[PDB]
Amino acid sequence: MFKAVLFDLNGVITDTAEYHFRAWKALAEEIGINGVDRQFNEQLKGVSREDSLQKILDLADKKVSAEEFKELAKRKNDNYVKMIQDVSPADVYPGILQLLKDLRSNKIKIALASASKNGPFLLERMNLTGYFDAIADPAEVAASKAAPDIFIAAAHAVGVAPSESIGLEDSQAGIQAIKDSGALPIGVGRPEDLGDDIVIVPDTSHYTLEFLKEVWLQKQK
Ligand SMILES: O=P(O)(O)OC[C@H]1O[C@](O)(COP(=O)(O)O)[C@@H](O)[C@@H]1O
Ligand SMILES: [Mg+2]
Ligand SMILES: [Mg+2]
Ligand SMILES: [Mg+2]
Repeated sequence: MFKAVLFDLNGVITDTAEYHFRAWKALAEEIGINGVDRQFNEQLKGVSREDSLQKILDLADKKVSAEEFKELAKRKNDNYVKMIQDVSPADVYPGILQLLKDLRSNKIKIALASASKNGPFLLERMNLTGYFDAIADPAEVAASKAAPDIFIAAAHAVGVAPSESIGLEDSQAGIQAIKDSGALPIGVGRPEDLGDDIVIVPDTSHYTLEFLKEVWLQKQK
């Protein structure tokens, strides 16, 4: 039996992609960069804050100092944070609160393995903090594309190996990260996106304890 579930945040617990998009678009427009549209935001799925900014600058072949780069990232984050101030418990994705309750009821550890430094704030806004035995801090581990480090950190923060854990993710890069950690991925979304040889559910209403248990047993030799 798995000992922990490692939760992604965006696309699993809730999704703030619309606010990330609007904050990036506002930053781009402020510096005279056109072309940050909704489809462009698709290109940022599984992409870090810094790598996202770099893609936007690349749109306009815009060159900046390392220091200016840091300031631009901070600017976007400030705007993003303003926008997520209105997140509430009503923004919790379907099935997620019940899953957290069922995991807690069965003494299965719950860890956050979000790439976002805004994870703790978002859990507080959703009244979910106390369900989480640990929050892995993305500032303290690798943020490169598909890096397993956040999932490894999340498992370790609740006293388990990734091999004893399930990881939930909405992005191709995050699924890859989970695989590389040694945890068992269960993706939410479309296979065309998430990849092959994993269990994929179409929406979070399918993330039930019963289903996670069935999948675990299917994937054990
Ligand atoms: O891994 P999650 O919870 O889906 O969060 C993904 C988000 O994390 C980031 O990589 C970093 O988020 P922050 O800018 O809030 O620190 C975003 O670019 C991305 O949209
Ligand atoms: Mg996500
Ligand atoms: Mg993630
Ligand atoms: Mg269904």
